[PDB]
Amino acid sequence: DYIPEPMDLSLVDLPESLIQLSERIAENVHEVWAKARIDEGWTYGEKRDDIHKKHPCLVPYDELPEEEKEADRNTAMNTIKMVKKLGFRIEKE
Amino acid sequence: NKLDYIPEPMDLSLVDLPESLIQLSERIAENVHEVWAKARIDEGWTYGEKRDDIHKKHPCLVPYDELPEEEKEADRNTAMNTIKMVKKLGFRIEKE
Repeated sequence: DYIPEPMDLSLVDLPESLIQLSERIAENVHEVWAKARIDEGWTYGEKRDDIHKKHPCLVPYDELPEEEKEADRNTAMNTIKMVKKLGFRIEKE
Repeated sequence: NKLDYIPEPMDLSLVDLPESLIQLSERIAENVHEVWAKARIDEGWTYGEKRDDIHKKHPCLVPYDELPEEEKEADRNTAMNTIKMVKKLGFRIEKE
């Protein structure tokens, strides 16, 4: 049934000062996520396992494969781009 | 080996976003879902009632509006916590 049709955001221009911060944003979004899982019993596991509550990404953000770091930064940049697209101004103070 | 991983996220509890932006968190989180979904489908993941990594079956591979509301809340929060961090790092966010 399901064909996802995301919004085209490729022509949204964010401030360069903000894009240089992708890493920092992505890291904190990662740490929040980690705290939630740790506080529900999740621990590190070489392979992801829902029943024994393991997960290979329950590591410090810098210890993540850059694959996943890339994913995180792009999630954040797309999140912020939707915001500019919805009629909001983003400017450095 | 007993240095272990203590997450310590930034304290965003005092960051105030514009209300009209919070009112839109559903729309933002939906489009993040459309992107994650389109990504997974393009590498063969499909829907299944329970999650399985061997056949690439995931229960959230559904239209956003049909997600269980616990998942929707998660999404809205990631999105508002993402842009709170943008405010905290010293960027102004106003409606146009």
